Amino acid sequence: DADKLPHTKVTLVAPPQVHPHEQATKSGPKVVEFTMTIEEKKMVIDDKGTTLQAMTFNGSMPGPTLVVHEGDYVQLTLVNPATNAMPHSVDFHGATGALGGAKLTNVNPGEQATLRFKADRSGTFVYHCAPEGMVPWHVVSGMSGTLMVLPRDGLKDPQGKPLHYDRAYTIGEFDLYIPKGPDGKYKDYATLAESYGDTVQVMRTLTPSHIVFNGKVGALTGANALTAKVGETVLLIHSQANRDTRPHLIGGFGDWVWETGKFANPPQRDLETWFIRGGSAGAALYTFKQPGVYAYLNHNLIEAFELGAAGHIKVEGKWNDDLMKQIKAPAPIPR
Amino acid sequence: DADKLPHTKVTLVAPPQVHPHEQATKSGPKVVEFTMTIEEKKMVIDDKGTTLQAMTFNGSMPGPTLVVHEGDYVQLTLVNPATNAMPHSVDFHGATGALGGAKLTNVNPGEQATLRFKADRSGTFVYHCAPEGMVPWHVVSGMSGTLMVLPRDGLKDPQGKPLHYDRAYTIGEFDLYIPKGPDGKYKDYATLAESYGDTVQVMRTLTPSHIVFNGKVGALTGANALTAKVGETVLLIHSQANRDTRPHLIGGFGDWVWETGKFANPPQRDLETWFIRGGSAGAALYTFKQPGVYAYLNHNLIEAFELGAAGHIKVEGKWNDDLMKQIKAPAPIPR
Amino acid sequence: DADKLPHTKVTLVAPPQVHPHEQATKSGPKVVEFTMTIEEKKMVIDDKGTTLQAMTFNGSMPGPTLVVHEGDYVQLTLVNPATNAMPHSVDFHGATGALGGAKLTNVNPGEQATLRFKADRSGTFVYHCAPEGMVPWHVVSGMSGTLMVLPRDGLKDPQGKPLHYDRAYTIGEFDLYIPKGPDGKYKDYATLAESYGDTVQVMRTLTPSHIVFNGKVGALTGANALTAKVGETVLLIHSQANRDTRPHLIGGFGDWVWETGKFANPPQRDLETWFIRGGSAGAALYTFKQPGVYAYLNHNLIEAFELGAAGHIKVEGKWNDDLMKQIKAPAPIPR
Ligand SMILES: [Cu+2]
Ligand SMILES: [Cu+2]
Ligand SMILES: [Cu+2]
Ligand SMILES: [Zn+2]
Ligand SMILES: [Zn+2]
Ligand SMILES: [Zn+2]
Ligand SMILES: [Zn+2]
Ligand SMILES: [Zn+2]
Ligand SMILES: [Zn+2]
Ligand SMILES: [Zn+2]
Ligand SMILES: [Zn+2]
Ligand SMILES: [Zn+2]
Repeated sequence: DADKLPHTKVTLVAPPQVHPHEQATKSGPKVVEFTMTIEEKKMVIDDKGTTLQAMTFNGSMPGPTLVVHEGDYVQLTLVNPATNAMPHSVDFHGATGALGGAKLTNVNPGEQATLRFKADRSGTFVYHCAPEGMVPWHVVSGMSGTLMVLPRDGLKDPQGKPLHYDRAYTIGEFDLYIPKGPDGKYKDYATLAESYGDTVQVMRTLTPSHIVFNGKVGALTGANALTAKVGETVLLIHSQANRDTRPHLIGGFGDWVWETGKFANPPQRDLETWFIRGGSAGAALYTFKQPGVYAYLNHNLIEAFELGAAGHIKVEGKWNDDLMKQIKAPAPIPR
Repeated sequence: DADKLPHTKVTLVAPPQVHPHEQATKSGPKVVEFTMTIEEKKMVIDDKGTTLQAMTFNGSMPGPTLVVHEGDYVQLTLVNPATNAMPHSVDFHGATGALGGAKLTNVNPGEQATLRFKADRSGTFVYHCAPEGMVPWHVVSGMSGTLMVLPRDGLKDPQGKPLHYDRAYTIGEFDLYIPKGPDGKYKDYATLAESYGDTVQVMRTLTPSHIVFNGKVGALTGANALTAKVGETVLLIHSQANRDTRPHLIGGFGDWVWETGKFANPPQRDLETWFIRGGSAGAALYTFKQPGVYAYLNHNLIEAFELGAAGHIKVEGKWNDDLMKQIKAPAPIPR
Repeated sequence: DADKLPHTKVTLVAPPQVHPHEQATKSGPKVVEFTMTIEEKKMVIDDKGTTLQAMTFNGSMPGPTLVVHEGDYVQLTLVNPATNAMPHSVDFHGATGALGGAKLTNVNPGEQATLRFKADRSGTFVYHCAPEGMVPWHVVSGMSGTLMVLPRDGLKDPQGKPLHYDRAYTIGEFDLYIPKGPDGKYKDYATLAESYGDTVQVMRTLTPSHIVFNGKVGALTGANALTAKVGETVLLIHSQANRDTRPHLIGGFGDWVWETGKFANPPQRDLETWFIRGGSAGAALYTFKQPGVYAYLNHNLIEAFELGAAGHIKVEGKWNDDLMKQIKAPAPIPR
């Protein structure tokens, strides 16, 4: 079947954007070809210069989001340049068999491999590195992203009515485990290998030092805030490959949410806060009705405000007093 | 639209009670007016005299539950008396825009403000303080409660059949972060400000010292147990503004549960244990069939029994041997 | 009603197997009689000889799975031999009243008791020990298992179509709290009582030392891997009596999942990772389509790989290249 289908090649884009794609499509199934190149690198993850000996797909945390339609085949070329130190692989939660592909994509530095799998189920699915004996370290060091498999006729509400988004953003949340020295300051390592032993000790405490969206505290704030306008519906894809999170839009809602991320199930409506299980990706739609700067955050507020799991969305448009009005501004208590 | 509606004024009551209200109603939309007054105070939170430098809406943890119907407007006057030290605000998860209202309700000591918003979605929603730069501290120190927005035609099961409750109770669960001194004993602070730095250090460990319902270990036990009778349906509203919890009724069930708390979604039935995401409120209905003293608790049993996240419900009525019978009482093993 | 029904006696089997039973049945309700005998024992829980002063139903962690049909009565004889040191009891989450039965099954060493209850709701339900004042310790030391109450007409999908399994396995996941000495090595205790105080201190940190399936690191690996074949549908019952978990089948899916474990609710389809709330049991069906050795694990990968929460399923059959194909094996990057 796959050998008789047309092929297409998709160029990936850096998070938090998602590569252009159709939602409902008249196209039949295709072999959709992607390539990713692993990059190990030291990254600065907070405002006080703390560094992570990181590992990435395509130079970014998260890796890029791959979008296909249900019934397509994903054909990924995974490249591990000779400038990297470690072996890598890929486990697609959207794929059937061979440990998600990991058994077939074991690439040492200087190697590449090509895997094909049928994307037979709709949803947002995590992909991550999974090299034998080193899985949690590679994942928490940054090697995860999302595969979104759209239903061929687009998204649907619980009664089967059409849903859509006008803009998509992808948020990868990363629980980091940065070791400290005897002085209480975070350790800086010269090489990736030297970070291993100390990092495993922090991991085993189950207590992250930092929890960041898209690779660093404040990654999605200031000039790098997400953007939208009143009337626009945004899709927020949220992946967490290792630890639970509870997304929330301050002053908004999840109008329609697939917290388990699987589009053949009916979504829930009107959520204040939703739940992404560690090892999954979920998806929320929201149509903005008020302008302003929103926060999109993990609603364990310590994780958000102290540890880093928060971003901003700057929304243009006209304020609606029907929805919310300041009746009396802060003023002295009448006596 | 809102400017042409009638106004009503509601008098709030202290948890765990909820102010009188209708479920299904023939009334049209109203502007429903509430007032809350912030009180900072030192509170004793356990049986060994540990104290929390607390911050409250209306003197209680949680704050009172506010009940309206879908399509009503909530009009809250938030008062911050000059006897308090800190600025405060309110973020309603049920409200659209301006960071849930927080941008419009920033009150220094000696000030008050009035906010109106349309309650356009049914469910139980958390409200909490959210002052710039101090959000997690205010929330974990006690500044949260629930807004319940009932569907105008009352609660419905998945097939659209009517559901009801005869009595409602509101439970706010609070993960507390009380610092210790070099002797291993909990610290007592003279003022709220002096507790800040040490508390933030405990918060960042993500490990609560205590987890309490309604402000203290044992708050909902003894003379202050919740009460019901065989045949009565109770609504248990459970809010957790910062951390996940897993409610459970020992010897009972969640007959119908909205764990994400949003009434336009179908509830689940027959739950043993349900899940309240940090930053949300959920709702369970149960119709008692046996008398006795039940426990209602967070089913991480360490959190419940060691840290404080448990209460009691004392139920009157007639024992049903069909449902459960002691066939043979404890007795020596036959030999 | 119960006094006029026929009785049946079921012989329990050791996890991960489940005793033979019917799914859809033409039988009417019965009194189904079971017996369990508590065994306290020291168990080796990891590969470096760490020991747990354990407490078990029937000598195993978890206890055996009990299977009945909705409307049956469960009649359990709980025996606490005089060779044990502690009092015990049983709390069935499937039972109504008397703290799940615990008030009626309080057995000192040398005693036994018989409890009957109506299994009026379908689902997988946790049962655990719950002795007054000692509940969390008994639970985390190993005293939990699953009662599965099948609908009398078998499992159903969201449209009411029949679902089935060909094989069932039961996985109990146990968060353990093993104390350490001043040398940093795990403590070995001569008796169960001597482990108590130190264990409670570890419990209160909320950080498990180990998290194991079925009593030990690697319990469900090697010769003790679960088994299946391509085309077979397996039911995976997963219980966690104290702490949340997030099951995942690497290279598979939860085809149909009741994550809250209650069969009268519609299942979700196509899950990558699902969520078992602490204090509950859930159920997933999967039909294997590829052969190979799968991992079934908690997808907090630190919990799985570092702490022990992972097992294997070895699947026989023919590889399907349509579903997944290695297009290009690992090879040097072309230059
Ligand atoms: Cu890797
Ligand atoms: Cu405040
Ligand atoms: Cu026991
Ligand atoms: Zn081809
Ligand atoms: Zn649109
Ligand atoms: Zn995975
Ligand atoms: Zn008016
Ligand atoms: Zn009633
Ligand atoms: Zn909030
Ligand atoms: Zn009989
Ligand atoms: Zn079959
Ligand atoms: Zn229980």
